[PDB]
Amino acid sequence: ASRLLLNNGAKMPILGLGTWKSPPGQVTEAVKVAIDVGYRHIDCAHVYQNENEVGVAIQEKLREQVVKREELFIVSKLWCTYHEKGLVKGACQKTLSDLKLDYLDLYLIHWPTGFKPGKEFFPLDESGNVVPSDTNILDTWAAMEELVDEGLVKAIGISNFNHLQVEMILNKPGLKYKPAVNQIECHPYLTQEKLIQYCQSKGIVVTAYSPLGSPDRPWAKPEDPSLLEDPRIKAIAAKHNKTTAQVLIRFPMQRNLVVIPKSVTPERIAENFKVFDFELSSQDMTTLLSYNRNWRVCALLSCTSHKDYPFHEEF
Ligand SMILES: NC(=O)c1ccc[n+]([C@@H]2O[C@H](COP(=O)([O-])OP(=O)(O)OC[C@H]3O[C@@H](n4cnc5c(N)ncnc54)[C@H](OP(=O)(O)O)[C@@H]3O)[C@@H](O)[C@H]2O)c1
Ligand SMILES: O=C(O)Cc1ccccc1O
Repeated sequence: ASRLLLNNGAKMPILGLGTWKSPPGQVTEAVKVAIDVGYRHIDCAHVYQNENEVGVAIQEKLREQVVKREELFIVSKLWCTYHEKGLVKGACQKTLSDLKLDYLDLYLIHWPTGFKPGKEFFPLDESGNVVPSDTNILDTWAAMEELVDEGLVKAIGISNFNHLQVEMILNKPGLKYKPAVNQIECHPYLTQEKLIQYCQSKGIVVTAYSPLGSPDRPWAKPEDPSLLEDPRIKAIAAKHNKTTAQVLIRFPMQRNLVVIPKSVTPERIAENFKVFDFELSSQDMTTLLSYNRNWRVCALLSCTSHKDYPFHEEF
Protein backbone atom coordinates (compact mmCIF):
# COMPACT_ATOMS: atom_id res chain seq x y z
CA ALA A 1 0.00 0.00 0.00
CA SER A 2 2.95 2.12 0.86
CA ARG A 3 3.02 5.81 0.37
CA LEU A 4 5.12 8.93 0.83
CA LEU A 5 4.24 11.98 2.93
CA LEU A 6 3.90 15.35 1.11
CA ASN A 7 4.42 18.77 2.75
CA ASN A 8 0.67 19.36 2.78
CA GLY A 9 0.04 16.33 5.00
CA ALA A 10 -1.35 14.03 2.31
CA LYS A 11 0.03 10.63 1.38
CA MET A 12 1.04 9.77 -2.17
CA PRO A 13 1.13 6.18 -3.51
CA ILE A 14 4.72 5.35 -4.47
CA LEU A 15 3.46 3.44 -7.54
CA GLY A 16 1.20 4.98 -10.17
CA LEU A 17 -0.04 4.30 -13.69
CA GLY A 18 1.14 6.55 -16.54
CA THR A 19 -1.12 7.44 -19.49
CA TRP A 20 0.95 9.31 -22.08
CA LYS A 21 0.53 7.43 -25.38
CA SER A 22 -2.35 5.31 -24.11
CA PRO A 23 -4.93 5.36 -26.96
CA PRO A 24 -8.45 6.67 -26.15
CA GLY A 25 -9.95 3.29 -27.12
CA GLN A 26 -7.72 1.26 -24.77
CA VAL A 27 -7.09 3.51 -21.74
CA THR A 28 -10.48 3.30 -19.98
CA GLU A 29 -9.95 -0.48 -19.80
CA ALA A 30 -6.33 0.02 -18.75
CA VAL A 31 -7.26 2.27 -15.81
CA LYS A 32 -10.12 -0.05 -14.75
CA VAL A 33 -7.69 -3.01 -14.64
CA ALA A 34 -5.07 -0.94 -12.79
CA ILE A 35 -7.54 0.03 -10.08
CA ASP A 36 -8.69 -3.61 -9.74
CA VAL A 37 -5.05 -4.77 -9.45
CA GLY A 38 -4.49 -2.23 -6.70
CA TYR A 39 -3.18 0.98 -8.30
CA ARG A 40 -4.37 4.04 -6.40
CA HIS A 41 -2.40 6.62 -8.32
CA ILE A 42 -3.04 7.73 -11.92
CA ASP A 43 -0.77 10.20 -13.74
CA CYS A 44 -2.65 12.38 -16.27
CA ALA A 45 -2.31 15.49 -18.40
CA HIS A 46 -4.43 17.60 -20.74
CA VAL A 47 -1.80 17.34 -23.50
CA TYR A 48 -2.24 13.53 -23.61
CA GLN A 49 -5.72 14.02 -25.16
CA ASN A 50 -7.33 11.15 -23.26
CA GLU A 51 -8.46 12.59 -19.90
CA ASN A 52 -12.15 12.04 -20.75
CA GLU A 53 -11.54 8.31 -21.25
CA VAL A 54 -9.42 8.03 -18.07
CA GLY A 55 -12.29 9.81 -16.32
CA VAL A 56 -14.78 7.20 -17.55
CA ALA A 57 -12.74 4.46 -15.89
CA ILE A 58 -12.34 6.32 -12.59
CA GLN A 59 -16.09 7.08 -12.36
CA GLU A 60 -16.99 3.43 -13.06
CA LYS A 61 -14.76 2.20 -10.21
CA LEU A 62 -16.23 4.83 -7.86
CA ARG A 63 -19.81 3.77 -8.76
CA GLU A 64 -18.83 0.13 -8.18
CA GLN A 65 -17.56 0.77 -4.62
CA VAL A 66 -14.12 -0.66 -5.54
CA VAL A 67 -12.44 2.47 -4.16
CA LYS A 68 -13.64 5.65 -2.49
CA ARG A 69 -12.46 8.99 -3.84
CA GLU A 70 -10.13 9.65 -0.86
CA GLU A 71 -8.22 6.42 -1.63
CA LEU A 72 -7.25 7.64 -5.10
CA PHE A 73 -4.45 10.04 -5.93
CA ILE A 74 -5.10 11.71 -9.27
CA VAL A 75 -2.44 13.88 -10.91
CA SER A 76 -2.76 16.17 -13.89
CA LYS A 77 -0.62 18.90 -15.40
CA LEU A 78 -0.95 22.48 -16.69
CA TRP A 79 0.14 22.65 -20.32
CA CYS A 80 2.46 25.37 -21.62
CA THR A 81 -0.18 27.32 -23.55
CA TYR A 82 -2.09 27.97 -20.32
CA HIS A 83 0.61 29.71 -18.28
CA GLU A 84 -0.93 33.19 -18.32
CA LYS A 85 -2.61 34.38 -15.09
CA GLY A 86 -6.23 34.36 -16.28
CA LEU A 87 -6.00 30.97 -18.06
CA VAL A 88 -4.71 28.70 -15.26
CA LYS A 89 -8.10 28.24 -13.56
CA GLY A 90 -9.83 27.56 -16.87
CA ALA A 91 -7.28 24.88 -17.78
CA CYS A 92 -7.70 23.22 -14.36
CA GLN A 93 -11.51 23.17 -14.62
CA LYS A 94 -11.47 21.60 -18.12
CA THR A 95 -9.26 18.81 -16.81
CA LEU A 96 -11.57 18.38 -13.78
CA SER A 97 -14.64 18.08 -16.02
CA ASP A 98 -13.00 15.64 -18.44
CA LEU A 99 -11.91 13.44 -15.49
CA LYS A 100 -15.29 14.07 -13.81
CA LEU A 101 -13.86 14.96 -10.39
CA ASP A 102 -14.37 18.02 -8.19
CA TYR A 103 -10.75 18.21 -7.03
CA LEU A 104 -7.29 16.98 -8.09
CA ASP A 105 -4.81 15.62 -5.56
CA LEU A 106 -1.76 17.07 -7.35
CA TYR A 107 -1.54 19.61 -10.16
CA LEU A 108 1.80 20.25 -11.84
CA ILE A 109 3.21 22.89 -14.13
CA HIS A 110 4.08 20.45 -16.92
CA TRP A 111 7.10 22.36 -18.26
CA PRO A 112 8.66 25.66 -17.11
CA THR A 113 8.32 27.01 -20.66
CA GLY A 114 5.27 29.11 -21.51
CA PHE A 115 3.92 29.14 -25.07
CA LYS A 116 1.58 31.59 -26.84
CA PRO A 117 -2.07 30.83 -25.95
CA GLY A 118 -4.22 29.08 -28.54
CA LYS A 119 -5.76 25.80 -29.73
CA GLU A 120 -2.38 24.42 -30.87
CA PHE A 121 -0.32 22.71 -28.15
CA PHE A 122 2.92 23.74 -29.90
CA PRO A 123 2.14 27.06 -31.67
CA LEU A 124 4.37 27.92 -34.66
CA ASP A 125 5.25 31.11 -36.59
CA GLU A 126 5.95 31.47 -40.36
CA SER A 127 9.53 30.20 -39.88
CA GLY A 128 8.43 27.02 -38.08
CA ASN A 129 9.64 27.46 -34.48
CA VAL A 130 7.73 27.59 -31.20
CA VAL A 131 6.28 30.97 -30.17
CA PRO A 132 6.96 31.78 -26.48
CA SER A 133 4.74 33.56 -23.99
CA ASP A 134 6.30 36.49 -22.13
CA THR A 135 5.09 34.97 -18.85
CA ASN A 136 7.47 33.74 -16.18
CA ILE A 137 7.59 30.88 -13.69
CA LEU A 138 6.81 33.03 -10.62
CA ASP A 139 3.55 34.50 -11.97
CA THR A 140 2.38 31.03 -13.08
CA TRP A 141 3.11 29.78 -9.57
CA ALA A 142 1.01 32.51 -7.94
CA ALA A 143 -1.87 31.40 -10.19
CA MET A 144 -1.40 27.76 -9.14
CA GLU A 145 -1.43 28.88 -5.47
CA GLU A 146 -4.91 30.39 -5.73
CA LEU A 147 -6.26 27.03 -7.00
CA VAL A 148 -5.34 25.61 -3.57
CA ASP A 149 -7.13 28.51 -1.85
CA GLU A 150 -10.18 27.89 -4.04
CA GLY A 151 -10.40 24.16 -3.33
CA LEU A 152 -9.82 22.81 -6.83
CA VAL A 153 -6.49 21.12 -6.02
CA LYS A 154 -5.10 19.81 -2.71
CA ALA A 155 -1.41 20.12 -3.63
CA ILE A 156 0.57 21.82 -6.39
CA GLY A 157 3.89 20.95 -7.95
CA ILE A 158 6.24 21.21 -10.90
CA SER A 159 7.69 19.06 -13.68
CA ASN A 160 10.96 19.26 -15.64
CA PHE A 161 12.26 22.19 -13.50
CA ASN A 162 16.01 22.37 -12.99
CA HIS A 163 17.46 23.22 -9.57
CA LEU A 164 17.76 26.99 -10.28
CA GLN A 165 14.10 27.22 -11.40
CA VAL A 166 12.97 25.41 -8.22
CA GLU A 167 15.20 27.83 -6.26
CA MET A 168 13.38 30.78 -7.90
CA ILE A 169 10.08 29.42 -6.50
CA LEU A 170 11.49 28.69 -3.03
CA ASN A 171 12.91 32.25 -2.82
CA LYS A 172 9.80 33.96 -4.19
CA PRO A 173 8.54 36.93 -2.11
CA GLY A 174 5.24 36.03 -0.48
CA LEU A 175 5.47 32.28 -1.21
CA LYS A 176 2.34 30.68 0.25
CA TYR A 177 2.67 27.05 -0.89
CA LYS A 178 5.93 25.14 -1.46
CA PRO A 179 6.07 22.76 -4.47
CA ALA A 180 5.10 19.30 -3.16
CA VAL A 181 6.58 17.37 -6.09
CA ASN A 182 9.05 17.71 -8.96
CA GLN A 183 8.30 15.13 -11.65
CA ILE A 184 11.44 14.42 -13.68
CA GLU A 185 12.77 11.81 -16.10
CA CYS A 186 14.72 9.11 -14.24
CA HIS A 187 16.08 5.64 -15.01
CA PRO A 188 19.51 3.92 -15.07
CA TYR A 189 20.70 5.88 -18.15
CA LEU A 190 19.70 9.21 -16.56
CA THR A 191 20.14 8.79 -12.81
CA GLN A 192 19.71 12.44 -11.75
CA GLU A 193 21.67 12.11 -8.50
CA LYS A 194 22.31 15.86 -8.06
CA LEU A 195 18.77 17.07 -8.80
CA ILE A 196 17.28 14.32 -6.62
CA GLN A 197 19.65 15.12 -3.71
CA TYR A 198 18.78 18.81 -4.00
CA CYS A 199 15.00 18.31 -4.13
CA GLN A 200 15.03 15.83 -1.25
CA SER A 201 17.05 18.21 0.97
CA LYS A 202 14.31 20.84 0.57
CA GLY A 203 11.39 18.49 1.33
CA ILE A 204 10.19 18.15 -2.26
CA VAL A 205 9.16 14.65 -3.36
CA VAL A 206 10.57 13.35 -6.64
CA THR A 207 8.51 11.42 -9.15
CA ALA A 208 10.41 9.39 -11.73
CA TYR A 209 8.87 9.31 -15.21
CA SER A 210 9.82 7.12 -18.18
CA PRO A 211 11.29 4.47 -15.80
CA LEU A 212 11.58 1.82 -18.55
CA GLY A 213 13.10 4.26 -21.02
CA SER A 214 9.84 4.88 -22.88
CA PRO A 215 10.20 2.29 -25.69
CA ASP A 216 7.05 3.61 -27.43
CA ARG A 217 7.96 7.32 -27.71
CA PRO A 218 7.05 8.39 -31.29
CA TRP A 219 10.56 9.74 -31.93
CA ALA A 220 12.28 6.38 -31.29
CA LYS A 221 15.28 5.32 -33.41
CA PRO A 222 16.67 1.74 -33.96
CA GLU A 223 20.17 2.71 -32.73
CA ASP A 224 18.92 4.25 -29.47
CA PRO A 225 19.67 2.37 -26.23
CA SER A 226 17.12 0.01 -24.75
CA LEU A 227 16.86 -0.39 -20.97
CA LEU A 228 14.56 -3.40 -21.19
CA GLU A 229 17.08 -5.33 -23.32
CA ASP A 230 20.29 -4.26 -21.49
CA PRO A 231 22.14 -7.56 -20.71
CA ARG A 232 23.58 -6.12 -17.49
CA ILE A 233 20.08 -5.34 -16.21
CA LYS A 234 18.81 -8.65 -17.55
CA ALA A 235 21.45 -10.25 -15.30
CA ILE A 236 20.30 -8.42 -12.15
CA ALA A 237 16.67 -9.36 -12.88
CA ALA A 238 17.52 -13.06 -13.41
CA LYS A 239 19.28 -13.17 -10.03
CA HIS A 240 16.05 -12.05 -8.30
CA ASN A 241 13.61 -14.19 -10.38
CA LYS A 242 11.96 -10.95 -11.60
CA THR A 243 11.58 -9.32 -15.02
CA THR A 244 13.76 -6.44 -16.21
CA ALA A 245 10.69 -4.16 -16.03
CA GLN A 246 10.12 -5.10 -12.38
CA VAL A 247 13.77 -4.30 -11.56
CA LEU A 248 13.48 -0.93 -13.31
CA ILE A 249 10.34 -0.07 -11.29
CA ARG A 250 11.87 -1.22 -7.99
CA PHE A 251 15.08 0.79 -8.54
CA PRO A 252 13.54 4.28 -8.09
CA MET A 253 11.40 3.05 -5.15
CA GLN A 254 14.51 2.26 -3.10
CA ARG A 255 15.79 5.78 -3.77
CA ASN A 256 12.59 7.07 -2.14
CA LEU A 257 11.06 8.25 -5.43
CA VAL A 258 7.52 7.88 -6.73
CA VAL A 259 7.45 5.86 -9.97
CA ILE A 260 4.81 5.91 -12.75
CA PRO A 261 5.25 3.26 -15.50
CA LYS A 262 2.77 3.31 -18.40
CA SER A 263 0.96 0.26 -19.79
CA VAL A 264 -2.28 -0.51 -21.59
CA THR A 265 -1.63 -4.25 -21.45
CA PRO A 266 -3.52 -5.96 -18.59
CA GLU A 267 -0.80 -8.58 -17.93
CA ARG A 268 1.96 -5.92 -17.91
CA ILE A 269 -0.19 -3.69 -15.66
CA ALA A 270 -0.33 -6.64 -13.25
CA GLU A 271 3.38 -7.46 -13.63
CA ASN A 272 4.32 -3.82 -12.89
CA PHE A 273 2.41 -4.06 -9.60
CA LYS A 274 4.29 -7.11 -8.25
CA VAL A 275 7.30 -5.12 -7.04
CA PHE A 276 6.69 -4.88 -3.29
CA ASP A 277 7.90 -8.40 -2.40
CA PHE A 278 11.68 -8.20 -2.99
CA GLU A 279 14.73 -5.94 -2.43
CA LEU A 280 17.68 -4.85 -4.56
CA SER A 281 20.91 -5.01 -2.56
CA SER A 282 22.99 -1.87 -2.00
CA GLN A 283 25.41 -3.50 -4.50
CA ASP A 284 22.64 -3.85 -7.12
CA MET A 285 21.61 -0.24 -6.50
CA THR A 286 25.13 1.17 -6.85
CA THR A 287 25.65 -0.95 -9.98
CA LEU A 288 22.46 0.38 -11.59
CA LEU A 289 23.55 3.95 -10.77
CA SER A 290 26.88 3.33 -12.56
CA TYR A 291 25.00 2.84 -15.83
CA ASN A 292 24.36 6.59 -16.09
CA ARG A 293 24.93 7.99 -19.61
CA ASN A 294 23.07 11.32 -19.25
CA TRP A 295 20.58 10.23 -21.97
CA ARG A 296 17.18 11.94 -22.22
CA VAL A 297 13.95 10.54 -23.66
CA CYS A 298 12.09 13.82 -23.17
CA ALA A 299 14.24 16.76 -24.14
CA LEU A 300 11.68 19.17 -25.64
CA LEU A 301 14.05 19.85 -28.53
CA SER A 302 11.78 22.40 -30.24
CA CYS A 303 12.17 24.88 -27.33
CA THR A 304 15.94 24.84 -27.01
CA SER A 305 16.01 28.64 -27.46
CA HIS A 306 13.19 29.39 -25.01
CA LYS A 307 14.27 31.70 -22.17
CA ASP A 308 13.07 29.09 -19.64
CA TYR A 309 14.37 25.91 -21.28
CA PRO A 310 15.38 23.70 -18.33
CA PHE A 311 18.20 21.50 -19.65
CA HIS A 312 21.09 23.93 -20.30
CA GLU A 313 22.03 23.92 -16.60
CA GLU A 314 23.95 20.89 -15.22
CA PHE A 315 21.10 19.97 -12.89
N1 LIG B 1 6.15 15.13 -16.72
C1 LIG B 1 6.43 14.98 -18.01
O1 LIG B 1 6.94 15.84 -18.73
C2 LIG B 1 6.23 13.54 -18.50
C3 LIG B 1 6.92 13.13 -19.65
C4 LIG B 1 6.97 11.80 -20.02
C5 LIG B 1 6.30 10.86 -19.24
N2 LIG B 1 5.53 11.25 -18.12
C6 LIG B 1 4.67 10.29 -17.38
O2 LIG B 1 5.36 9.09 -17.06
C7 LIG B 1 4.66 8.00 -17.67
C8 LIG B 1 5.59 6.83 -17.93
O3 LIG B 1 6.64 7.15 -18.85
P1 LIG B 1 6.51 6.83 -20.43
O4 LIG B 1 5.10 6.63 -20.82
O5 LIG B 1 7.34 7.76 -21.20
O6 LIG B 1 7.27 5.42 -20.57
P2 LIG B 1 7.52 4.09 -19.73
O7 LIG B 1 6.58 3.96 -18.61
O8 LIG B 1 8.94 4.16 -19.41
O9 LIG B 1 7.25 2.91 -20.79
C9 LIG B 1 6.02 2.65 -21.46
C10 LIG B 1 6.29 1.55 -22.47
O10 LIG B 1 6.83 0.35 -21.85
C11 LIG B 1 5.98 -0.78 -22.15
N3 LIG B 1 5.96 -1.66 -20.95
C12 LIG B 1 5.23 -1.48 -19.83
N4 LIG B 1 5.41 -2.48 -18.97
C13 LIG B 1 6.27 -3.28 -19.58
C14 LIG B 1 6.65 -4.56 -19.15
N5 LIG B 1 6.37 -5.03 -17.94
N6 LIG B 1 7.39 -5.28 -20.02
C15 LIG B 1 7.75 -4.80 -21.21
N7 LIG B 1 7.39 -3.58 -21.61
C16 LIG B 1 6.63 -2.80 -20.82
C17 LIG B 1 4.63 -0.17 -22.51
O11 LIG B 1 3.94 -0.96 -23.47
P3 LIG B 1 2.38 -1.30 -23.34
O12 LIG B 1 1.76 -0.02 -22.96
O13 LIG B 1 2.17 -1.70 -24.74
O14 LIG B 1 2.30 -2.40 -22.36
C18 LIG B 1 5.06 1.10 -23.20
O15 LIG B 1 5.43 0.76 -24.53
C19 LIG B 1 3.94 8.59 -18.87
O16 LIG B 1 2.84 7.84 -19.39
C20 LIG B 1 3.45 9.85 -18.18
O17 LIG B 1 2.39 9.49 -17.31
C21 LIG B 1 5.51 12.60 -17.75
O1 LIG C 1 5.81 16.01 -21.45
C1 LIG C 1 5.22 14.90 -21.52
O2 LIG C 1 4.60 14.41 -20.56
C2 LIG C 1 5.30 14.10 -22.80
C3 LIG C 1 4.68 14.82 -23.97
C4 LIG C 1 3.36 14.57 -24.35
C5 LIG C 1 2.81 15.22 -25.47
C6 LIG C 1 3.59 16.12 -26.20
C7 LIG C 1 4.92 16.36 -25.81
C8 LIG C 1 5.46 15.72 -24.70
O3 LIG C 1 6.77 15.96 -24.33
